[PDB]
Amino acid sequence: SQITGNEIGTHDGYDYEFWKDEGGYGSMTLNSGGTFSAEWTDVHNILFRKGQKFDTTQTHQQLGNINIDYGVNYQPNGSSYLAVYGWTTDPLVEFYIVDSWGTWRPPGAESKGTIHVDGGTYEIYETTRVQQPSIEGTATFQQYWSVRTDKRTSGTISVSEHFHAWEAHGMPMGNMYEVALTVEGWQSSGSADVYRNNLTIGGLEH
Repeated sequence: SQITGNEIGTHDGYDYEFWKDEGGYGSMTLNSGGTFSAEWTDVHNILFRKGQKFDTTQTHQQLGNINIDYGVNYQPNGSSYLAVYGWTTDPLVEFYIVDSWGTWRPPGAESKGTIHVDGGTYEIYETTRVQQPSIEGTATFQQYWSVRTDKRTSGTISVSEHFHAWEAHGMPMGNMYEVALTVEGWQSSGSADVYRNNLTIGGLEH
């Protein structure tokens, strides 16, 4: 139990964040590179993540091919997501590429289509967030989703391929603000040991 309250910073080359709203408790331990362990108990909403933040001057095409090689001993007890999460600006977009989840597969919307990638099948969704918190304050923005049809807890997530498919399905993306492997908990308890999380751009460390 190293971090037990809202905190944002950098650790061993990765931008990390612990975030929760009121209720229950959570613990995050930062390990080498993109790795970390997380534990949560009776929370309303909690997010643990490690990844990379950007200056917001480049589209994902300008950055290059973004990949995350990961592995998580994922043990949620209730609702939870294992996903690559992040944001773009201009337009402001919050996004999730979900590989596993707890008791509920997100996001409750009508699928806009599929994406075959990294040996799996993902369904694409888009939802609107009205006057909700964001990296730019209270705002109304779109939330994009790629959600695997079956659960997976290791492998490579070809992030750029999801981004290209969202744009091809008419869901535009702004300049990149953040991309990070994330474990989210909702009205639940759980544990997740992210023992591998290697984020590369064009094959190189950011």
